[PDB]
Amino acid sequence: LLIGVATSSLALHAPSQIVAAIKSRADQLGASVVVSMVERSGVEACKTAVHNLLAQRVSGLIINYPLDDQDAIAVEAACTNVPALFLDVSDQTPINSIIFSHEDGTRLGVEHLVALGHQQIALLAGPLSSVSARLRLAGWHKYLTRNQIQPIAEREGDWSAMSGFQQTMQMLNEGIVPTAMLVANDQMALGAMRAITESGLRVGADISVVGYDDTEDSSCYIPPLTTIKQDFRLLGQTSVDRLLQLSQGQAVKGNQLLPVSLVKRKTTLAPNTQTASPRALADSLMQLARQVSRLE
Amino acid sequence: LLIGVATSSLALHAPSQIVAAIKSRADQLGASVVVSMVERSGVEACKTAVHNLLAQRVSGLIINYPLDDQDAIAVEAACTNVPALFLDVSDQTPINSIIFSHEDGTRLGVEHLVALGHQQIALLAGPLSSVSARLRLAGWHKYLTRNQIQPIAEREGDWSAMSGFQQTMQMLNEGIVPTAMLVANDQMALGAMRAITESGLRVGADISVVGYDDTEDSSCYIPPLTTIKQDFRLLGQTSVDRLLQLSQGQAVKGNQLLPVSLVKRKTTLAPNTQTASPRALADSLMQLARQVSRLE
Amino acid sequence: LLIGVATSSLALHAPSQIVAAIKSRADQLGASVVVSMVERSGVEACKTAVHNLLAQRVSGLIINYPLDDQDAIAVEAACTNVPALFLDVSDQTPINSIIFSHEDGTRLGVEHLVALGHQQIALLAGPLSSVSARLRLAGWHKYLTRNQIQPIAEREGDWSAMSGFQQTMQMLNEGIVPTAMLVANDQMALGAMRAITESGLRVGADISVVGYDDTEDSSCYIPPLTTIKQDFRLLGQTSVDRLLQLSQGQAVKGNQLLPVSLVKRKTTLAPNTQTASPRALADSLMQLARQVSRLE
Amino acid sequence: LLIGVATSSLALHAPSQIVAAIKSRADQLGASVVVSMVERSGVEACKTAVHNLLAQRVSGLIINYPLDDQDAIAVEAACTNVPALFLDVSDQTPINSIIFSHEDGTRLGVEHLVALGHQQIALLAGPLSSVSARLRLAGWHKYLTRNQIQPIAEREGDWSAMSGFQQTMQMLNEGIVPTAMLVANDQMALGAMRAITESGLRVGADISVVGYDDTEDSSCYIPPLTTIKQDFRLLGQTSVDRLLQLSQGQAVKGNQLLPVSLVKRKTTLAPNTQTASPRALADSLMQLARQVSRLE
Repeated sequence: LLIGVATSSLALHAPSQIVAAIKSRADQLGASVVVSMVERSGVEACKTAVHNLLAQRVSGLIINYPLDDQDAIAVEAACTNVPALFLDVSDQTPINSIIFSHEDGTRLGVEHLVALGHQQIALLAGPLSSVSARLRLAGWHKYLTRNQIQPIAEREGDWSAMSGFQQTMQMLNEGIVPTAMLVANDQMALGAMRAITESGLRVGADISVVGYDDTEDSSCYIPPLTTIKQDFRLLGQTSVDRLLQLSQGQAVKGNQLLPVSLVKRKTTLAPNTQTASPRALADSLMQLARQVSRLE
Repeated sequence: LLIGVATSSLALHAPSQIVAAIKSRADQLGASVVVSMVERSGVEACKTAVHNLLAQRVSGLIINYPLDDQDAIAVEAACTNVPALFLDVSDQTPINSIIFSHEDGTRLGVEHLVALGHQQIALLAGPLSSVSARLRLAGWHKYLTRNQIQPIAEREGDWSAMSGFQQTMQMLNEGIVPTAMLVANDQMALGAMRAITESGLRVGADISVVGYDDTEDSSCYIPPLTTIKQDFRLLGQTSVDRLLQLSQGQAVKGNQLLPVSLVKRKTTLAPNTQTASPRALADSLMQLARQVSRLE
Repeated sequence: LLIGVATSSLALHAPSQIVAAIKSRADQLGASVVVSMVERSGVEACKTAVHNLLAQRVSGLIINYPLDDQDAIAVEAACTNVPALFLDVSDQTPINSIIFSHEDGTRLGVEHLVALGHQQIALLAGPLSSVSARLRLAGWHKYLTRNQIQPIAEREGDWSAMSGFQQTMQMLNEGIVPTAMLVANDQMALGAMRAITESGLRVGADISVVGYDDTEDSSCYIPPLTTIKQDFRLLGQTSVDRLLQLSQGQAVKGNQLLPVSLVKRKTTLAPNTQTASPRALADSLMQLARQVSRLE
Repeated sequence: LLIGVATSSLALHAPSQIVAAIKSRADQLGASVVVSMVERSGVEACKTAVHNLLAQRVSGLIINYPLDDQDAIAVEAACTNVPALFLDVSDQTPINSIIFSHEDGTRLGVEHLVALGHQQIALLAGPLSSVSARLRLAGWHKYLTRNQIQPIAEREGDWSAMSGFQQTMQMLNEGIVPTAMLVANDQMALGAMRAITESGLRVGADISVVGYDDTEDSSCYIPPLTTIKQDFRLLGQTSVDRLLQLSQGQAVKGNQLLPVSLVKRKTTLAPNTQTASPRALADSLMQLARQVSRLE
């Protein structure tokens, strides 16, 4: 029948790619997706959509929206019969979740830099208002502090490439210069790198970066991103499918975790490979001088 | 009070930003929004999404998906009375379509590079199976031949960054070196930029790149992107606004054309052949100075 | 005797200085001041401060707190029975208040920049949750639109020096380089100045700045800041006296505007930036180049 | 419940930041703060302030004011039945005190100037009526003389910037030119910086300056200041936290010494030409760049 989705209200790549995916599995099964957008931020925001969908004679809610444990439980209580699958909650909460692995995404990342030798790492998290955002953060710690490393810089962006740009800009001007950054999403990485680059730094060779999501543009960032990929095509499938087993089968309740993996691209290198430029920056000042004279 | 939206399934940036704008205005004017995603298969798929929208008892429709005139005429028909505003057809198409000036954006893109002094212009458009991606291509022509120049090479991506990277690497790896490329959208320009930088070509100073759209991430594209900005918020207000009025008859029929703008950033410079410029030489220095800060 | 003061518990200097002057004038009169502090919320945070206060059996109340018109009416009523004088509200309110003229402050700042020939002016607003900041920006405008000028920058800070830095820096990175900025307080002005300076620009010559408070430090900011002086001492004496007479039966009640002025210092100059930049730029780059390499 | 505070009615940066950090913690605990202000006077103004807080019927007392020998002891004596916790006396004080390490603070500052290679050190001490001002100067000396160094000159300011400025201008027009100055507070270090800059000297490269406190603004002073950070956020919490213990019943007595650090920023460097300075040079290339930029 009709599967309803509650999602962003902001055009973020990860939430969009998962919708595109849900809508994609629905086709191969002859099912109809009817999407509802959740008013910017909140609890009573998801509720209105869950009312809106249950209303549109749907048969299964895929809550593609961030809710802290109490809220999630407070929203599945709203979807009455219409079974629900929470795609963004904690894998500890009492609903039918289907979360991506944060113990591993964080471990795989925290682990890559370290084996490369990095000990001066910085953390760039998404709004801590977001559960997944938070969990991603706790993981960062758990593992850095379990590999004997306490982060030199810990910031909070809002998923945007520009808050990723801004945040690294401010961090490097506060004086903190990590050899590696652990970023909570792929767009703040576009930004952290625009930040890193326009400082004289070389992403990888000077300041490394590992994103999270491996969203579509990522392979094409102008130093392609080493990321923690979260297969949204597989997520969309796995979910449409478990959703149907809630109503049209036996709700084998609990939470399922999808795997995650490190996509080694071109933004991570061992620290202090170092080129800082001695008579070299002089060399350059000198080359622009003659151009500067050629000017006037 | 229920805008029904037929939107693409493709997870491209521009259309999701438009959806966020249409829904923001939903929230503001008291109305509701229900989305039905069109798989990329013409009106056949579009009109079915129209049926499902029309089945949830939507007040009116916003069909935001590329309809080929004659397809547009048909999607419309299947919106049985219910008012339909078209966000992606031809202004030259006899239906109710609000459309960004395909004539302005292509003039500004061309006019920008001619004034900088480029004569060797390469064109990279989206999939010719799109009126916007045909109306854009025709547009680069009117003004290239007008300002007396024919495109040295022209390719076709699919709106994604990978297609930009590849087409440009092909043109580039085929012997063709343009000084400025006029790219259809912003995601694809992300990739032009990468094919440019991986061939030892500095985007901007060697091969300038002009995008189109100005999708939220564009300003953090490392060399921030110069682009034809198309305001998607304005689409969110004019469409929702007009949809509600439309829905209540009021003879404001046919196409309405919207403003465009050149958001100039760091990807367009005077060609490989000038000097550098007081503009390009000031930037060169400040990154050198910034390195001199850390240097010693 | 006892005059209870309800104040901002965030340590911004301007309000510290008013509480200080109330302590100063209550001392002259043989009176005691008791400061209750307000959490960062709205009216219920100021209201409870009134109850914390009222309870101490105070005879008058001075609300040194940004109330949003209607909320001033609410606190005015919570702390009734006892005479209440509001110091950070709008002159439009049906309460006893003592505000500093915003029309002047905003004109004086907008006019000194104009007589000097500034055309590209930027605006640094305080958090618009503040009725004061909210009012400073309106005039920046009223006098700028009445002088043929439109701001080419409109940013908001939270009053700290660091938010002043981030916003001036963000704007210069966005590409906007105004000849003068009209800042809303001296702290953001310090940061704006620290921003302009680390960009290679000159406070005064390349970018003038006009703060707004004439806080104690302003005299010693690197380029001694030219500000709109708000005399918190005259404010502390008049507010105390007016409360002690309201304490009695002496009305003369409603809204009362204290004057304000423009303290010329060093940050203001004309945009007569000597455009000289002779072929001397090259030779001078040259020396800096040798200079750079000498220590490496 | 209620904690009364006897603070300085002079509006200084740090004392205002503690009173805030006291409010913050008092908040988290369900404690209600009432502030009384102390006009500078011996044990006198403080005894009457104590009385006002006793009249207000408070649970405990936090005395945040510069109390001398038997001043602290008399003010304690008048604090009948309410426990008094002092924030500004000495160690060698038989009262419940809690202040930052002056042995550590002055040691780190000094030995930071001695590791960079200076020997010509200046002192801009605070007003000698403050116990900590005189403790801070004791420490400048103790460690100055243990590193075989002896200050070339020393000054007394009154904690404001205008005084640092004058005390610093005075010594500079007296022939005494130090390679570094150790200053009692950042507000005082601000004017010393104005003083140095105006005498044609480059703060940091000519006269390194080390403040003490790290009040909010410092991170944004022109050359951002190197300071002995004193965390008022902990003084505020430990004070309120301990204050209630002493009256809860867990009699936790005597003085407690909170740790301190040095925040290295941009006002300290080594003194020299075979230094030629990296930030000095860098500030110059961006000034040059911002001069080439306007070459059109």
